[PDB]
Amino acid sequence: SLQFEDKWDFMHPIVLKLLRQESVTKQQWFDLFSDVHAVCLWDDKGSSKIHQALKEDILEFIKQAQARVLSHQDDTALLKAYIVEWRKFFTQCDILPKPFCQLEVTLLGKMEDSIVRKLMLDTWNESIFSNIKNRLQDSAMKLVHAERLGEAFDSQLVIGVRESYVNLCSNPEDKLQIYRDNFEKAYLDSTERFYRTQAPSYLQQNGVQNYMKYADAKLKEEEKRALRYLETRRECNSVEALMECCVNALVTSFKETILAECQGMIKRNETEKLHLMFSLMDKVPNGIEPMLKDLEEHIISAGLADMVAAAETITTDSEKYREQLDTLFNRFSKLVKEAFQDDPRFLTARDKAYKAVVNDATIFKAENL
Repeated sequence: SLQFEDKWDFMHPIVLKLLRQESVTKQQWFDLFSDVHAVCLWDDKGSSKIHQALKEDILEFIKQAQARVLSHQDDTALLKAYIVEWRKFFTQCDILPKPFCQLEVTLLGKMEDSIVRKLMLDTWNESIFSNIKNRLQDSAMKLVHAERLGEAFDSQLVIGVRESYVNLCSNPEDKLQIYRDNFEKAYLDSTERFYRTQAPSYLQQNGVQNYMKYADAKLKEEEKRALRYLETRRECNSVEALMECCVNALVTSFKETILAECQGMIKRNETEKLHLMFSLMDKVPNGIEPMLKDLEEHIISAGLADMVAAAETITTDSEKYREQLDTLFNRFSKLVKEAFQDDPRFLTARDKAYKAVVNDATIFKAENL
């Protein structure tokens, strides 16, 4: 007695437990593999009957899951109920198709290549996700906005929506299409809208120095948030696109306001502030160039000032001048080391400026009387 009618009543309860994430013994699990194989082998209608009854079991569970989720009128409660269901269901999408491996090999067309897994995700999408996706996305974005303003929440509420967009896409050629066009797009737009409002206001209330600390902190905050909420598994450029958006809203949008303080900072030997400027400005295309120009100009001006003060006594004590210049080079070489970490670009600018100091001092002509 190895026909579908003889075995299904023993198989059905295990399928139910696997869909509901209920306790299954190792005996029940391996016997299900054995029963699928026995029915597909011995019953001429075995493969057909197992596929249809399993399809009915999948469809019935999703109809029950739909009732629980769709019973919540409140968007917040709808999101909470969707995530509770999704977390369990999505996990089971990697489990339920496993005993049905023997069934799949008997079907035409045959984890991502699984007929059963595809059926699970397609039915979930058709009955649950597709009808409420825009509401789930809007609620996810509102939670990220609330988190930015200081309100903590269960991260799974946002993660679950992202996972749904990534996994419930119909395009074979572009599995990340609905994720990019909808979730990633809404995340990037809301991020851009948040900082376009916050950043100029913070800058005006707190000044450039405090703004730099704010931008650096926000960039670190957003990077951590994006690594948690956005798609990272599929090795896509999602976090890099989010960072590009943040760098543009926080640094690039106020690049000239920031750069205008470089000269004053070099003059006052504000190494920690200059180091913060270099870290922020190096994220922007050619953001370092005006800092290099400010450094070069300040070295040359300092050199010129020394020669102007030394020229009158040069024939009697030129050794004092060469010592003052040696002191000048030691002072600026230190600045390049502390503020700019001896970066090859800042070293190039430092050498060019030192060469210019020596050339200008050589050609310098004292005022004739």
